[PDB]
Order: sequence, then structure tokens, then C-alpha cells
Amino acid sequence: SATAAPLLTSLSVTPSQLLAAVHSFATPMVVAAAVVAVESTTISPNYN
Repeated sequence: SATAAPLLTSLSVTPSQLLAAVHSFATPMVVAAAVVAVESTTISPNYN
């Protein structure tokens, strides 16, 4: 239960498992790097 969750280990009582073994996702996820762009450049005093 939500009420008893932060006390199980503090009271030294073993939480009860439900599944036989942990469930892993079917397919792995490919994470590519974020894209970074130099979008603008400015000159503080400029002729043009």
C-alpha cells in the first residue's frame, strides 16, 4: 500500500513480490544525440 511503502525497510519486513521475475521491455530504444545549431551571430558595433 501507499501508506506502508516508506516503512517496509525501516521496520525490517520484506516487501512481497508479485511477478516471478522482472519484466523487460520487448524492444530496446535507440537514443541519438540532440542536434545543436549555430543559429545566429551578431556584431556589437558594426558597419553593416
